[PDB]
Amino acid sequence: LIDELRNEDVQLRLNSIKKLSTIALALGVERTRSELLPFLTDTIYDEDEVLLALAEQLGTFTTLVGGPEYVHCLLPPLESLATVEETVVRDKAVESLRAISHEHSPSDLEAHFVPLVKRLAGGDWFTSRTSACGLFSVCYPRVSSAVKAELRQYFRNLCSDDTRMVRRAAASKLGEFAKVLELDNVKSEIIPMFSNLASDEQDSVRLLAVEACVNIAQLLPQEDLEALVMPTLRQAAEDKSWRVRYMVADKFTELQKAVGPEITKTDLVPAFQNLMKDCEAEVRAAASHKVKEFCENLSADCRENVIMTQILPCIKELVSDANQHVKSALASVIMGLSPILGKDNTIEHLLPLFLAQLKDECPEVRLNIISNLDCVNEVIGIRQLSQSLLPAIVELAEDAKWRVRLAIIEYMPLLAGQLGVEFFDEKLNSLCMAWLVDHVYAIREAATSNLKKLVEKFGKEWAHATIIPKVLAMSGDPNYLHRMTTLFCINVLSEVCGQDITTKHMLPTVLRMAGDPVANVRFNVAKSLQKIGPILDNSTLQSEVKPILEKLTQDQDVDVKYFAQEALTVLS
Repeated sequence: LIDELRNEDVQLRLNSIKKLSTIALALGVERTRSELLPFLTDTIYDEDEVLLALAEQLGTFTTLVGGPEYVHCLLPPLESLATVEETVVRDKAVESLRAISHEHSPSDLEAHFVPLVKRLAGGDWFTSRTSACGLFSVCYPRVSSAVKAELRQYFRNLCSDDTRMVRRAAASKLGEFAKVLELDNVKSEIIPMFSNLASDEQDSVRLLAVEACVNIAQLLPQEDLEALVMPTLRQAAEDKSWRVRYMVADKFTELQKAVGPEITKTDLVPAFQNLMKDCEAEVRAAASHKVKEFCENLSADCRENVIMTQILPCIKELVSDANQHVKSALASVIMGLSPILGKDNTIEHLLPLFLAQLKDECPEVRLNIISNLDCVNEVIGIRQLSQSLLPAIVELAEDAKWRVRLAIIEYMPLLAGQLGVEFFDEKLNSLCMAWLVDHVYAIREAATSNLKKLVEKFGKEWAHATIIPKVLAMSGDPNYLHRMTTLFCINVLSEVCGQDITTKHMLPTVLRMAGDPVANVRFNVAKSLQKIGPILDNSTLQSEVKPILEKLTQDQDVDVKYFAQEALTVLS
């Protein structure tokens, strides 16, 4: 057990440490801290696999050390693991340090845990003091006034580090640190440091001043925002670095909720427009993702106007955007605007945009319209809207690129369900049957599964009268791969079609195919009988199934007669 530690075998060290919690159960819970932990301090240099396991383990060791009275001796090993120069084992040690901090009595905090934070924050290498930034949150609420005071100046120092990595780290935890301060220490300490990081030299730092900007916004009262936050947020949305502007757009709906319904109108609306018009496509994409969600969260009164007057004219220009990734990003959500703008406005203003997007070159655009028809269906009739859907459904189905075809096959059962039960027959029946003759297996395999879904949505009488005829007819296809497809179809169809239709129509065509010249088909005839065997009555099996299966076992091909008698496994 102890020998599994100092192994050279990589797997044996994992099952030794990932099972470390039960060695402390066996070894004295008193002995654990006097023997075990000393060894787990200054011997551990291994794979970043086992080190991620150790940090993980020490997070729960809180009880097995003797409870809160002896937590402070889980610190030396975790202090070492917050030094290792890996950005996964480090912030896993920070995980476990944050966890067991709550287990420290306020006196024990000041005695051990603060001193740790202090040392890590004064570390020579940056790795140390980047881990330190995470520890101020869990520390600060419970310690003394003097220690609070010290902890604040220690954070101010991390915020103005020499290295960008640290003041990146400091800005990323600036939100959580302000949440635990006092209202007018936020005004005095945080705001300046928030302002200072927001206009940092490196855009890698300024980046994190946006989701930090959100936090500082939620803590303040509305009055203060215009004074303290807004100037900073404004300079950000207009940052020269496009990555910073991306973050403003990425965190937009949550910036909206933070500044409340008032500044949303005044400042955010003009800013959103400016984002939807950004020179970098990444940003326009990001902003487009937030349209239905941002329009949703406008104040119940001044919204229906602002959407129509401020949001809409931008959208129109985005629909013609010279970037597929934008066009499609918008297309994904654009339709959720209907259960907000009502019936009348959708037909006048939203509808021509759907039809424009529907006749769009990019497949993934007009694909996204299809994925979200239920949005519009419940307030607008999918009636004359349908006329424009066909030319798009066909082009998606007949597209040279195969990943495109797999995509519309996916949406097909749901798309028939919201269209015409009958409409399907005239217009779409052709298209689904054509996917069974396809050069890609992935398409045929999807297309067969597709019609077993379609039976669900139309019942067995429909299948009997629309599909099964055309399906079976394929038994007479010159190429054996289409014949083979017929058997595969018969498998998935037999289950949803009952007994009478499977016995009287489907089974006949299966049995005939047993004399197929292509060996490859004959065995799939046997293998096919297995799956349809049970859904027959015990007489038809003895009648016409048993004699054919026996014939196939006397076949010249090795693998034919294999699957053949292996079917008589469910016979005799």
